[PDB]
Amino acid sequence: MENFQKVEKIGEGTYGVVYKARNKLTGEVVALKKIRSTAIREISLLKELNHPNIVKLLDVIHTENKLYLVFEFLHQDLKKFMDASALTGIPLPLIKSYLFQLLQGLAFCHSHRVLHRDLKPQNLLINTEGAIKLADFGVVTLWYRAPEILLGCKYYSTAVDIWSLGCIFAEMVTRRALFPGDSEIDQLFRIFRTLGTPDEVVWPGVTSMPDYKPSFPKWARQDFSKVVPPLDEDGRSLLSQMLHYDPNKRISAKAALAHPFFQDVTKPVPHLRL
Ligand SMILES: O=C(NC1CCNCC1)c1n[nH]cc1NC(=O)c1c(F)cccc1F
Repeated sequence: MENFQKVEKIGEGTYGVVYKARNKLTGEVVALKKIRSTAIREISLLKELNHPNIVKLLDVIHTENKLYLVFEFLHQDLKKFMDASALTGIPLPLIKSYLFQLLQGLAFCHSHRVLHRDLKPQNLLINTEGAIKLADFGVVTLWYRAPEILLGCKYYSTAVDIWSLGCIFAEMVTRRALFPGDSEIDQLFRIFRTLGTPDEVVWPGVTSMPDYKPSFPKWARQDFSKVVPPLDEDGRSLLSQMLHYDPNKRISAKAALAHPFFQDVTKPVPHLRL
């Protein structure tokens, strides 16, 4: 650890604190995450999970009851970029590029049986080159939580990452969070109010979930044309498939990459003021 000079705190978190730091020897600038035997083994599995859309884990330093994760440094995250593009909105071809890249990242993880589990704009990092990458592989924000997690499914699938990414896609488009819940039930009920209270028709097995209550109010569903205007039909079609209640019907990352929405995908560069 002494092998690094701290430059500035870049953020806190549930797990640990994140610093911008400099390798005292190499000069390399990195993000250094400080963590307050099976965790060590799953961490070391992460070191092999290399992809251009996954923040590169450079090193894992286990010392004196402290754990340091050394990551490649990126200058900006999607949360701040959204905030900064608020007045004008992220241009659609850039939204589409970011979505496509994240779908590639997810198709990679998922094929290796790795789930992210906690996707959110704050953990999506961006560079000047137009690249976007997944970070922080798993108050706590519930806004991107899939409904099967909220309903108490213990053994949820890669589908939960697709739900979170749908939520982020919608938010880039509208410049407002899709389901800004401030408690588990508020999060659940905000989802129901927009997508309709789920039942056995749309999600077989739903009424048998651990936290499902027959007393849930019964809201009718709303049309996507109301949800994410002025996203085109291809985009609204893809979003509706990323937000299917049933995790088994929800589109996979790999099938999403084939959706017609991406027929004209390109890689624009964002304008970033560092
Ligand atoms: O936070 C990072 N960069 C910020 C720099 C300041 N401008 C904003 C971007 C970062 N660069 N490389 C990895 C990073 N962060 C993480 O891996 C990370 C995270 F994104 C969220 C939680 C924990 C964590 F370790």
